[PDB]
Amino acid sequence: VYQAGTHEGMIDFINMEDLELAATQVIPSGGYGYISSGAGDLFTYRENQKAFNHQLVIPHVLKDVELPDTTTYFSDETLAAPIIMAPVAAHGLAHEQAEKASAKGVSEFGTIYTASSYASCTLEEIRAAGGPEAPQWFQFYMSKDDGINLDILEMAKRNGAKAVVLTADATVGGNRETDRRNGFTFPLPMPIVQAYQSGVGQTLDAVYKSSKQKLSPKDIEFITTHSELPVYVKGVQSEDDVYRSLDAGAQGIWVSNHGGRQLDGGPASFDSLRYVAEAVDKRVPIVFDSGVRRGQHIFKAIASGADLVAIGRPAIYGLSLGGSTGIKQVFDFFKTELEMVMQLAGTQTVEDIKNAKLRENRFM
Amino acid sequence: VYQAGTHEGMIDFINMEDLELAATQVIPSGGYGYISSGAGDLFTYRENQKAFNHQLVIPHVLKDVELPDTTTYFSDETLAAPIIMAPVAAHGLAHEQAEKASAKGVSEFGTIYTASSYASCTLEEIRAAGGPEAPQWFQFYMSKDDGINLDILEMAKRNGAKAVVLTADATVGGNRETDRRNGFTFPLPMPIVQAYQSGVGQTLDAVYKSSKQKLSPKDIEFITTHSELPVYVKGVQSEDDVYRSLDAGAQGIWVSNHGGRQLDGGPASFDSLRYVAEAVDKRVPIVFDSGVRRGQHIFKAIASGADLVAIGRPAIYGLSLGGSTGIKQVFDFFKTELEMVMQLAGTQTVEDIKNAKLRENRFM
Amino acid sequence: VYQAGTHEGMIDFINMEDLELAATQVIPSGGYGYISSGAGDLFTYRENQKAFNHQLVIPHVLKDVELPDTTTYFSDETLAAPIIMAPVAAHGLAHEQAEKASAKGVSEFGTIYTASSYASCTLEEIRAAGGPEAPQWFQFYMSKDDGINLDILEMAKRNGAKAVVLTADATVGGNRETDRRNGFTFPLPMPIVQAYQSGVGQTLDAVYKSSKQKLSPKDIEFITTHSELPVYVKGVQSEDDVYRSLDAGAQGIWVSNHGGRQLDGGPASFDSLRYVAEAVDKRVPIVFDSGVRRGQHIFKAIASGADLVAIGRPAIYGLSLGGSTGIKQVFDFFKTELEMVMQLAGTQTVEDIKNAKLRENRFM
Amino acid sequence: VYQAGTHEGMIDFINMEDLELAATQVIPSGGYGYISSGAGDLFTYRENQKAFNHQLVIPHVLKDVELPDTTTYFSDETLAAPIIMAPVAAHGLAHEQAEKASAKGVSEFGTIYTASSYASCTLEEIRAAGGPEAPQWFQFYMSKDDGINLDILEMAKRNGAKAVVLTADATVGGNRETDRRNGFTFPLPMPIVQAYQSGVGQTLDAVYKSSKQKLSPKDIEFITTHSELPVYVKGVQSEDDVYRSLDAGAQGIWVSNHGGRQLDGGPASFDSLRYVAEAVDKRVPIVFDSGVRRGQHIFKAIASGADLVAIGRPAIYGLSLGGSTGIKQVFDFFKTELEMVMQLAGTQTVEDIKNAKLRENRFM
Ligand SMILES: Cc1cc2c(cc1C)N(C[C@H](O)[C@H](O)[C@H](O)COP(=O)(O)O)c1[nH]c(=O)[nH]c(=O)c1N2
Ligand SMILES: Cc1cc2c(cc1C)N(C[C@H](O)[C@H](O)[C@H](O)COP(=O)(O)O)c1[nH]c(=O)[nH]c(=O)c1N2
Ligand SMILES: Cc1cc2c(cc1C)N(C[C@H](O)[C@H](O)[C@H](O)COP(=O)(O)O)c1[nH]c(=O)[nH]c(=O)c1N2
Ligand SMILES: Cc1cc2c(cc1C)N(C[C@H](O)[C@H](O)[C@H](O)COP(=O)(O)O)c1[nH]c(=O)[nH]c(=O)c1N2
Repeated sequence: VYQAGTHEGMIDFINMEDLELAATQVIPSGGYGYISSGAGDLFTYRENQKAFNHQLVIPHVLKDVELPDTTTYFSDETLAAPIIMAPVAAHGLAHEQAEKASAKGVSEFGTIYTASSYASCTLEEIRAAGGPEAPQWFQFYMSKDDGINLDILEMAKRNGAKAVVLTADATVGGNRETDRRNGFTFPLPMPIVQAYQSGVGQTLDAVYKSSKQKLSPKDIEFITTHSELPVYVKGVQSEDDVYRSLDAGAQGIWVSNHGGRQLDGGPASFDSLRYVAEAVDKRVPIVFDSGVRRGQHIFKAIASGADLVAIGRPAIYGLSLGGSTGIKQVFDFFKTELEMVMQLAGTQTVEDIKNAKLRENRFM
Repeated sequence: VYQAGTHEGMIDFINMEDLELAATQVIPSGGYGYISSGAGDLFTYRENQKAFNHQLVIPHVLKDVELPDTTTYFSDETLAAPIIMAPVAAHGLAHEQAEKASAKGVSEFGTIYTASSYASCTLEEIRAAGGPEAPQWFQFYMSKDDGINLDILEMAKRNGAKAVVLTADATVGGNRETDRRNGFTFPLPMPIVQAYQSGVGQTLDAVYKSSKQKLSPKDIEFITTHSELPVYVKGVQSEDDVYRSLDAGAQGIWVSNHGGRQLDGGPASFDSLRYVAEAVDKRVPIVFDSGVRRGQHIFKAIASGADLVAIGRPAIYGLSLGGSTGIKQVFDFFKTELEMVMQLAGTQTVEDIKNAKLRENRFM
Repeated sequence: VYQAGTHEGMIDFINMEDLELAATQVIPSGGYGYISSGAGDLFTYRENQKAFNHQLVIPHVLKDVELPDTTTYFSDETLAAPIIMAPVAAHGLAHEQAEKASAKGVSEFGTIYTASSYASCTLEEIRAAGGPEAPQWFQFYMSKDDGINLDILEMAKRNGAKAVVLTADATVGGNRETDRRNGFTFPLPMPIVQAYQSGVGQTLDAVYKSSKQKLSPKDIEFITTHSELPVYVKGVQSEDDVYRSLDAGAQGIWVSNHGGRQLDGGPASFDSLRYVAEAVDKRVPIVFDSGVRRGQHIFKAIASGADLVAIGRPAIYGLSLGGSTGIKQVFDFFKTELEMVMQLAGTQTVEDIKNAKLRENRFM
Repeated sequence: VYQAGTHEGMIDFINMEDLELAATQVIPSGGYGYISSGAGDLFTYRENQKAFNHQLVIPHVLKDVELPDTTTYFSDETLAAPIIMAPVAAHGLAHEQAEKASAKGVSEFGTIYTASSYASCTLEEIRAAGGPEAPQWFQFYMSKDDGINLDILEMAKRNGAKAVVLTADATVGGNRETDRRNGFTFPLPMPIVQAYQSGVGQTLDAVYKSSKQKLSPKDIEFITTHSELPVYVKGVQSEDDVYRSLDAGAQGIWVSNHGGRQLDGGPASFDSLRYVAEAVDKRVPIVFDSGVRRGQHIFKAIASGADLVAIGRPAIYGLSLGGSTGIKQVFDFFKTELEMVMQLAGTQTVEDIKNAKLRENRFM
């Protein structure tokens, strides 16, 4: 039987590196491999974290700043910080309480929770665990069947999703050789997608191949027609992808390379953010992820055109060790680091971060 | 007595790195040294594989792609994938069945087999092993004697060669210090070139020095006059070399640095491909090799102007461990990776790969 | 009880690297951690020392130079070399005689001593130890209370400070994870700031947070109004910061990133010096620090627009091992290396260093 | 008593790296330290060998080349190859037969021998050992005394020196910390400079400081007036140094950084060669050294504007292990590698090397 973390309470860590190492003591080796590794030779995965020092934050002086405020007004939401939970499959790999513990902790921190289509809990359980006022978005892995897609969108609406995130960069799985070496299969059901995917004993290759490969702009139009929720396209890393998305009626862009898990030999997401921000030209909101481990990474992404930054692996490691308490402590780590960076950079508010000018590193 | 691999059947590997390591268990150390190493301080050899991340593949989204097709129409041939067997000497160093096993396996995969002038089998055996419908090209190490050169061209014609590949970048051998340390000599005859080279007990320095050093455009004209087969010049890495080749009547260009085995301190072949593709301007087909270990490398070469990509060492390691079955499994590894890359890049067909735009890596 | 170094006399070292290692034998581990480490992942701290080879010194020939003279005329001062003591807190962490030993040694070398607001001695003791003719500057960590700030400025005047250095890049402490791992607290009082900070048993986070966070140009105007001493702004790394400082009446600019102790992910100070020197355009003097370990680093900073170069950690390591004798030996190491560099570069005097042209390193 | 190598005969090596290691078995540790190491943190010393791959040699094809000829016509000399012996002090540190063995071996190879002012033999012994037809140049470390300088120039003339090489980049010694750690002193006299320097028991700092520091263009004019031999200025790495040298009547330029032994933090000599070749514009001959370990390095230097390439440490390691036979084997190693590079690059003669175009490495 697969046994994940069970602790609910405060965890001891300094940074996200010793947290990642500590989680190896509570997550079974196959599950830890699935969470921790990446595609191919890991060039793109390693570049994600390195890329934040391609651009340098200037520690300005005499900026008349104290008690910097991370409070973020986004649509009709008031977030504690411009930091949100990325959609991550199967939280039962990390903690017995799974998405109930992660939705509760992210609700208590006070920010957006993005639910995965491949969750180990129902969306009804995720909504119940966060509470009725918790801001929640729905990440969509589409079926090949449009009847099933209508049913999943009506289900997202019933559960008060405020946006639909169409993940478009995992039409098939990457060459994840750690999962191959481990013979990884999912241990739990995937109730949200149960009409097309059973989860238990399935390879990640089989799971992604059960979803829709032939995604196109018509899929954005389908979601608009049948849900009337704003659509974010996730995995956007070029101008061409921005224009395809906006022309089809997308109301948000989510810059990502899937945490280096997909196409090895592609760019770091932070480098792609420059190209995407120029193409979007503030027409719609931008979410950014992949490689974020420090407050300075969040600051640099927002200065470079992101409106929100999403957290993946670090949140899952905190969940494994401390449940709702532990995942909230990870969000608090990022908020506390962002407050330090804001004071030393000279930015009183999140809007001031957007107006900061980074220096390109000519000696990387 | 020199004893190579003898197994015929399925081999267990994840990627080309663990395959290269596994082959050390079946190839005698001197033969393994000859296959695996490179010239001088190994700068050029190491740069070949690194250079593929000088250019970054964009994982596009909403591209309306599924079941990408690697089928390649080349002249009157239908290939399984745009992936061919490079000319590699003396397959008897790797497997007892030598070029019979490699020609059979490449025929069964369904692509072009390039026979080496320094083969351990006759071209008659290579044609018989592939079958009459197998696409085969003849790689020519020319004699100093034009009578011998006429005889070798008539022999290539009798065996249904569809092209002659004039290898022009090995007029002498490189400074291969692993072969020097090992006291390497060839253990088998070289029947195709037996009129000028006996093979058995000969150093690689002596073998290359027995062939023609003073290659010139007149040699292309000689091959056209006496065979009426299309001539590819192999080792082309600059505009000057393209113009010298085309002005002399070459009908193909093969971009290579001989797998880093020749002039240490020269460029990586993938970097040279940009210069050669601009000079050729689609006037003749381009074959590309040197350093290819992943589907993403094949995709990037084709996006950068290659029509076909040739495989060297990885195919020989598969041959050593599994014979015809093992070499076909290596071609299947590259085809399966290329299908994954095509889906995630958004390319339905091989012609779509040619139209993909890579992003230059400013932070290598 | 905290026990620091006690030796007064000559120390044995080759360079600043073996000196840093030797100091681990006499400084208690918590104090050594506080002195030696830096913020976050240590990118900025490591880049400081690497950055000196971003620009290359040309060893000119036939320059008609011998017995190069480091004598520096600065205001009405005559310095032995263009090399000064940086403000560093709590010298009692390094040596029992603390700032008495460091002020005496720097006075005997014959250069400017910058006293820290967080000193373990009174400014009266620092003035008494240096003697009445010793050039001393006062580094100011301001109170939130303007009455306390007036008292501290009157105290600096009574002790013959010739400049006030407003440190503006430590409004809060950086994420110094070595100090967190060690549970570091200060062992000694901070008498200069005793009206707002007690020092003993306090975290570095608490100490910086007791000083003023909301520094602005109004603070420069306050210091001018109440002391009539020239004001240097310390931590300046951009054109915007130069203009804010000069517009508010600053009479000096001190280029620094606080030895990599503050905002990780920011630039190396030597790289920032180019931007600051262009903005200042010789309107006021420039002091430079962060990463200086060799005479060639001092030469390059002066050629790039610095008038004076400040020494931090290396001086503290020398103090720990040899007291006044040991700190003077560190200044002598830098002067002797600078004389070697001046001879080989072809610069007779310090003004000749300013006119030297470095070559940018295109292959870093 | 200092005991150096004594063997006269053939030595076993593959490349200059295993030769450098083998010499540790026959050269006493202090002498080996003096020969092998460099200044400061060894940035410049390490960059010298790395810098050859800043520019890439194109292996051209169909160039109509065989049996490439390294024969070099230089003034009225006929050299075996465009490869000469650099001036290196005190060959008695390496072999008992000292400069007698090195002059004989370089004469038998058939190239220019540059005698050091700090030789362990007289120039009469060096001339006698090479024979009357051996091309020999005299490297001059000048006295502060012009009477002594006239005597040394008349001595060079009597011994048939064909050029005077004024070494201008060692007016003082670099910070050679291996020699400091070892307490190195010279074990033998320096007869050529005996009027001002005794050699025995002297530090390298004392030896360089006994020679002239205040070198200027007047020193070139002095040498022309009193010897009527062509003057080469050694250590030239910039346009300013070329113009100072030529304006003062220099008839040759020797590009060098003294093998990384002098000013750490300066450029690699191969990178400086581009700047110097553009300034010289073929007005006088150029000699190049520092970091040469491969035939490809010699080829690249000549393609980049050198007329001759000088060898230092590798020749001394060969001398230590095999005397005259061993030093000739090192010159033969470089000639044999240069012949391989010429064949693969497509250059029939040394003048053809000068016309080769390298590709700048954009991904170093
Ligand atoms: C274990 C695991 C599982 C998933 C993911 C990631 C990881 C680590 N990601 C990608 C995710 O949304 C995000 O892009 C990355 O996690 C960001 O990189 P970092 O983990 O922060 O480095 C992902 N994305 C998505 O849209 N749906 C999913 O179900 C999952 N599943
Ligand atoms: C053992 C071995 C032997 C040979 C070669 C290579 C190797 C590894 N190569 C070069 C070959 O065609 C090709 O250019 C490289 O193998 C490509 O680099 P990779 O091996 O794929 O990295 C080669 N080329 C050629 O034209 N004729 C030959 O006989 C040989 N022999
Ligand atoms: C232990 C310690 C303590 C302090 C400092 C540094 C160090 C190492 N620094 C920063 C200092 O003035 C200077 O900018 C750096 O020391 C320069 O970098 P290097 O130490 O030379 O590499 C510092 N700066 C300041 O203005 N007031 C202070 O009290 C201190 N305290
Ligand atoms: C042991 C030793 C001793 C000397 C030198 C070098 C070495 C290694 N060099 C510098 C020499 O001429 C040359 O510039 C370098 O040796 C070139 O670098 P490589 O040794 O080839 O890497 C040197 N140069 C010079 O003009 N007169 C000298 O007496 C000496 N002495």
